[PDB]
Amino acid sequence: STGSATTTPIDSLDDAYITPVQIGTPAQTLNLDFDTGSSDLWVFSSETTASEVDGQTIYTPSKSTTAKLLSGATWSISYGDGSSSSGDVYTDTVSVGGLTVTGQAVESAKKVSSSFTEDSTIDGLLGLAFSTLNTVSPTQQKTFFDNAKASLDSPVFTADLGYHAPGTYNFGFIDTTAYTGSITYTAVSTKQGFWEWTSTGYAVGSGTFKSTSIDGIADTGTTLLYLPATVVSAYWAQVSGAKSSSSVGGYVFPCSATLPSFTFGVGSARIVIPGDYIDFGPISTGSSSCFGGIQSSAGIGINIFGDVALKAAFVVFNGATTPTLGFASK
Ligand SMILES: OCc1cnc(N2CCOCC2)s1
Ligand code: NA
Repeated sequence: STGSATTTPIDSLDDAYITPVQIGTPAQTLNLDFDTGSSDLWVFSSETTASEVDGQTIYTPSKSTTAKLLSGATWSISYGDGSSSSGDVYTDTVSVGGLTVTGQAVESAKKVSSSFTEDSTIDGLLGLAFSTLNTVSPTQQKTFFDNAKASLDSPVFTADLGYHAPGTYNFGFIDTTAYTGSITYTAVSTKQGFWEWTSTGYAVGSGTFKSTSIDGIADTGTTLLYLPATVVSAYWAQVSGAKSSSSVGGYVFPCSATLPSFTFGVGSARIVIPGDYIDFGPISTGSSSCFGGIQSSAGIGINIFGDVALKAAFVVFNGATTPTLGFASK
């Protein structure tokens, strides 16, 4: 089997991407944030505290002929941005872009934090990190990918995120028309449950490439690129007037600037992030200070190759017995 689904930016900044997902019978279509940095499939639901729902589409298990309560199971998750959600669990049929899984754990939110309520465009998350991170208790559950894997033509999924444009998530096959050149594969550590890999270095603009190992995670659920403070300082020093702002909470730059590109290494290959991709626009409406898309990881404990980096590439998440990541230009 295979599936293929279009993923669409939620706003003009590419703050996140939503992908329609069919849940239940008859289908209930919810727009979920596919997150390679977490391992829970959770949704706004008929159980979510009513004052915490503001425009989201909800899953109603009582209207699905295939829903079953997963009796006694609960879940509770906290993300790197301080957001959280929790609830109970149903099993149901879940379809992504034609690929169907029966018996998928669908985590129904009873509570969500303010950042979820305030984002009317995201109806929940679909986690694509390793199932060791799944929060369901007392019986940990599998991700959609882990449940689909044995049925897939090839045990892979690919992320092809757009810059200010739709892109694609594919399951079970690698679309050789979707990238240029060849795919460079690199080793993955699953020790922390993430798609954790080591970049071979970086360059700023037209500058020399610096060979240095940078261990980080491929995380479709994080907007920005978070790297060590040394690397980030070296980038923003090439932008006149850029500075780290403790009042704003990261690097800002004059909106009049033209940003340099940023290159990261994948083995002997190079992925170039255009300067445009690193513009996250005014800090507040009408401001002439703009927010940078490359920020320090120093106050996180891990480097994160979020959407800023991933959308410059065609990315293969290879879930074979020995997992690997692949990157190609596009
Ligand atoms: O505001 C505290 C700062 C820390 N690092 C800064 N930058 C300035 C621009 O060139 C790179 C480094 S400003
Ligand atoms: Na922000």
